[PDB]
Amino acid sequence: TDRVSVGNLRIARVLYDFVNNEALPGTDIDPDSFWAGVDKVVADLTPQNQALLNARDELQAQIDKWHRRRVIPIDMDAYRQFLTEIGYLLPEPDDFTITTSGVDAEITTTAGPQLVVPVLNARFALNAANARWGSLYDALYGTDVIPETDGAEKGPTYNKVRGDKVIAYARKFLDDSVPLSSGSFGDATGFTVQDGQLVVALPDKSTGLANPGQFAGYTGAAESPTSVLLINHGLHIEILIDPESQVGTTDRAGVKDVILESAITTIMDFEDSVAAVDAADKVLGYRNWLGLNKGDLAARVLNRDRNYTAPGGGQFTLPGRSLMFVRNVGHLMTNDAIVDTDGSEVFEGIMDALFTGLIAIHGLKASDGPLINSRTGSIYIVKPKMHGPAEVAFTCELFSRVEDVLGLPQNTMKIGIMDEERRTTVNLKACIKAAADRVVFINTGFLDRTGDEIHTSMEAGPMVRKGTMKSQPWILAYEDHNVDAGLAAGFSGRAQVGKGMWTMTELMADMVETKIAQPRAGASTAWVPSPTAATLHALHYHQVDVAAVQQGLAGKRRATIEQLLTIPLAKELAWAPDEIREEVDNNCQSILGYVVRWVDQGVGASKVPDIHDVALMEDRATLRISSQLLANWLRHGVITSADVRASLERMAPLVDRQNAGDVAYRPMAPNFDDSIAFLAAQELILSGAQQPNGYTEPILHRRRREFKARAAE
Ligand SMILES: O=C(/C=N/O)Nc1ccccc1Br
Ligand SMILES: [Mg+2]
Ligand SMILES: [Mg+2]
Ligand SMILES: [Mg+2]
Repeated sequence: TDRVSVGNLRIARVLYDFVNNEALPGTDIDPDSFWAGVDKVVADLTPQNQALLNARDELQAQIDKWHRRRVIPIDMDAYRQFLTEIGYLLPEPDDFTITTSGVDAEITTTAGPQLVVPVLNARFALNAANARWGSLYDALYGTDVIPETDGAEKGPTYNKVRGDKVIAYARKFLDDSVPLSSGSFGDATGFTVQDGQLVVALPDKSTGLANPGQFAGYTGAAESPTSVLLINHGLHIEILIDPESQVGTTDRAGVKDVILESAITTIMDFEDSVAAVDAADKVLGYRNWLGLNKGDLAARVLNRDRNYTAPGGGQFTLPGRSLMFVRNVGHLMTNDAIVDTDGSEVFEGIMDALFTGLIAIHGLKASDGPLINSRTGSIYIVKPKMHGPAEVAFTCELFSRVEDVLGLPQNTMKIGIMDEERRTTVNLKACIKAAADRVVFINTGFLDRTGDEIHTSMEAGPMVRKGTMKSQPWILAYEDHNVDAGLAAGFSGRAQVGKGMWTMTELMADMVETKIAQPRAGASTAWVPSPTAATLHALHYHQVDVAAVQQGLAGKRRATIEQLLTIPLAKELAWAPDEIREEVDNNCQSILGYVVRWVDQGVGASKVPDIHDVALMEDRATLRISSQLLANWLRHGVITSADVRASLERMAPLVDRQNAGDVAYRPMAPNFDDSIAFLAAQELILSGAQQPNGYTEPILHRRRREFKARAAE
C-alpha cells in the first residue's frame, strides 16, 4: 500500500514524509536512528500500555458488581475497604517535595491565565500564542463586562458613552492594582518619569505610586512617554499614551489603552478540542505545532518580544509570546497513522510523545530571531485522562524512552498532570510522586472528572442532573484536595496549581464576577478559551495575591477521602416529569450540537449554542458527561428509550436551525438515519454504558472515519 516499513511498523506515507522533510531537519537527529527508536519504543511499551487499559476494565467490573449485589445509603467504611482490597485506593506515600528543575518562570512563579486552543486551527493557535499581551479596552468594549444598557450599546461605529465606561472601569482597575500616593488615576492629566520615578500629574498637584517599586518601565521620552509600564503580583500592566488616537483624544491624560499581560502560558491541544482520526489529521496538527515552535507559522504571524526603557534609563525586554505546552492524547486510543504487520493500530499516546517531542526541539533553538519557546530547555507536555499512579509512572517512562531516542537530557519532557479521573483524584499524592522530577502542573479537568464520576458509579443508581454536578460535595472536595496535594508537595514556587475552563464565551460579566473564586482558592492558574477571556481573567490575578493565598493554605487538609468518594446519586423523587424532559432535551441538544460539527466537519471545539441559546465553548468532555448521564438515567429507569428517541428528534431541527449561516452544514432532520452525525449521537447514548470509562473517542472516531469515507466517493 502507501505505507513505509520500519521494523514491525507500517507508517502512513504522509506522516513519514512530514517527519523526514519537515520535523527532523535542524534537530541534528539521525533520521534512521529516530525511526528505529519509534519502532523500538512502540514494541517495548505497547504491552504495558495494554495491561494498564485492561486493569481499568477489571477495576470497573468489580465495582459494577459491588453495587449490583447491594440493596442498602452507602456504607462508606465498607466501600473504602473494598476499593482498597481491589487496588483502586492505594496507600498514601510519605510527605515529599517535588524536584522538578529547568522550568521557566511563567510556570514556577507567575500566577495568571492559561489559554487552551485546538492545534488543528492555525488561526486560533497563532492568536493564542500572541495572547501574552492583550488590550483591556477591546476586551471591555467588546464584551458584556460593560453592560449593553440603553445608551451604551455597541453599534456599527464607536459609541462614546460606552467608551467612557470602558475608560472608567480601567481607571478603577489601576487604582485597585497600582495605587497612587494620593488621588486617583481617574483624574490624571499626564505621566512623566523623573529621577527614575513615575510622576503622575493631577489637576492640583502631582503624585508618585504608593509603591514606587510597581513602576517597571516606559517607552518614548521620559518627559513625554508613549507608554508607562507597571507591575503587580508579577504581572505587567502597560498604559499606552496617545492623544491623537480615537480614544486617546477623548481621554483626560491622552491615554489610548491599557494593555494587560494575559495568557502567560498556552496549551496547544491535540486531544479533546480537536477531531483527528487518521494520519492526515495528525499531520495537519503536527505541522501547526512545528510552525509554532520554529516561529514560522503563518495564517498572520507570531509576535516578537517587547522593548522597554527601565526606570533608571537602561534597556530591557519582555516576552511577546505565551509560553507553550502541548497536550498529547491519553493512554486509550490507537490511530491508524501507524499499523503493525498484523494491521493493528499503534497507540496514539506513544506516537504523540515521539512526534510532539521531536517537533518541540525546534522551540528550544533559534527561529529562522531568538528561540521561540523554553529558554530553560524544557518541553512541556500535558497528559490527560490518566487513572492512578502506575499510569503516571508509565507516562514518565514513556517520556524517558523518547528522551533517549531524541538525544535529550533526562527529564527534559515535563508533565502537566490532568486530575480528571477519579482513580487519580483519590490517589493524587502518589500520582504527583510518580512524576516528582517531571511535574510542572496539576489541573482539575472538572468536565472529564464528572464523566468518570458518572461512569464509575453507573450501577449505583440515578445521578443528579448535569447542571447540579458542579455544586456536588464530591467535586468541591476534589477541587480543594487538588490544591492541598499540590501545596503539600511543594508546588508553591515550583509548579502550577491549575483549575478548569470557563466555557460561557459571551458571559464575560459573569466570568469576571465569579471566576475570581479560582485564584482565591489558591490556584496559580486557570483555563480560558480565548485571548479576550485571558485578558479579563488576568484582572482576577491583580485583585488576588495567589502567592499569599497559597502560603496561607499550607498544611491544611480541607477534604477527606469520604467526601471525595461521595457519589452524586439523586435523592428519592428528585424531579417532576417536566424537569426530567428538560434535562433529557438539554443533554440531547448538547450531544447533537457538538457531534454534528465533530462528525461532519472535523471540528472539535467551537462556539456552540446550548438549548437556551447560550454560547458554550466546550471540548469533547461535555459529550462524555451528557452521554453518560443519559445512559445512567436509561439504565435506572428514569427515562425510556422512546423518551431518548423523541428528544433527539425534537432537538435535531433546532440544532439544524442553530447552524444556519454555516456554509458546509448539512441538516440532520428530517432524514435522521441518513445522518452519520445523528446516528453517532444515538450510538453515544445507547452504547454509553458499555464504553470503557465512558470514553466517547472509540465511537466518535469510527463515525468520523465513516463520514470521511462516504464523502470521498
Ligand atoms: O477545559 C478543558 C478540559 N480538558 O481536560 N478543555 C477545553 C479546551 C478548549 C476549549 C474548551 C474546553 Br472545556
Ligand atoms: Mg479533559
Ligand atoms: Mg438534580
Ligand atoms: Mg497585593
